[PDB]
Amino acid sequence: ITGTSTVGVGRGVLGDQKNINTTYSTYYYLQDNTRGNGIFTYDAKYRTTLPGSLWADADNQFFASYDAPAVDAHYYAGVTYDYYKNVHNRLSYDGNNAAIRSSVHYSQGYNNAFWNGSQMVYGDGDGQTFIPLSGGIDVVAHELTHAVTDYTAGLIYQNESGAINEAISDIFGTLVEFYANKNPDWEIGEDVYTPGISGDSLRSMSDPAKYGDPDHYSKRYTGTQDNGGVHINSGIINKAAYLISQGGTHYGVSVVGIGRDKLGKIFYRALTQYLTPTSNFSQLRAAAVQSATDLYGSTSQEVASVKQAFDAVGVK
Ligand SMILES: CC(C)C[C@H](NP(=O)(O)CNC(=O)OCc1ccccc1)C(=O)N[C@H](C(=O)O)C(C)(C)C
Ligand SMILES: [Ca+2]
Ligand SMILES: [Ca+2]
Ligand SMILES: [Ca+2]
Ligand SMILES: [Ca+2]
Ligand SMILES: [Zn+2]
Repeated sequence: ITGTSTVGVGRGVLGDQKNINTTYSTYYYLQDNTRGNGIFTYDAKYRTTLPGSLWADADNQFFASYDAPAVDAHYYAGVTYDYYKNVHNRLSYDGNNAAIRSSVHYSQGYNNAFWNGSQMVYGDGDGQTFIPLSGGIDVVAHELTHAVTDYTAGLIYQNESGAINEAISDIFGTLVEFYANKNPDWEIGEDVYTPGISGDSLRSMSDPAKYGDPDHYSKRYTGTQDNGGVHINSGIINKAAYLISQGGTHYGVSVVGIGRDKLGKIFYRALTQYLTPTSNFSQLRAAAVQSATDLYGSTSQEVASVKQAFDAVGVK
């Protein structure tokens, strides 16, 4: 909408106070004009029609329980925008400052979040499996990264390309979480998963097997569930990424870590310059090696470590 840029204040899903960029025109809307062509947050009102209504508030204060998922969807979209712009010189998901749209309060007791081809969508959770999913910065960044992937490599959402797609979203979800630097880790969704159980998460990049996901190509899933295991086989690539960044010895193969920033540069370049819609794991290895070669040189430690990491997870 047309209006003037304002700054509201509210509380997120975890009870933390934050400022948010709003727009005033009769109401205060969750419309942040400070980033690209805007970040817009909508109320789906427990229904499934999208996007719903642009979030309107009378007083620019967002402290109601009902407000919390909107505050976080809006704020964490801003953090994710900032990560891509400041770290990778990418302007929004399409590289041309496309408006970023999110809807919260999607459906009833909805234990998921997704990119629907055009916007981000967040359930509230059922209160047991999940609390409102926009409370997780890694979740918000995971979702926006699906848009980045779709506009770039275009990895088809099934089988190995789909597992790469998923891992890309977990990798950048995590790198955004580290960028914001509040309780960062290499787990996925820990801030919103199972409020009654401490110390768990949906997936682990550092040890995928802790939640039953494969950490080696010989353990890949080849059945039909989950689009051919896109959230399962992502563990193989997540583990490779974790090893590239942090190092370790895995099934007897030692990897020299090169740190998060270089992991991000290598994978961002692979995603945007080398991967294609049908890339498989072997082709991802080749894309990562080439990306590291471009950035650091063929004789570099960075190239050597990429090779070691893919060796460790059984991908040649
Ligand atoms: C980070 C996490 C909190 C949320 C994450 N959602 P997504 O974006 O990968 C789900 N997207 C999806 O299924 O794409 C289908 C589609 C395709 C095209 C248009 C619209 C929809 C996830 O990991 N979900 C898991 C699962 O769905 O298996 C879950 C529930 C954690 C077990
Ligand atoms: Ca209010
Ligand atoms: Ca965390
Ligand atoms: Ca995390
Ligand atoms: Ca938990
Ligand atoms: Zn995903």
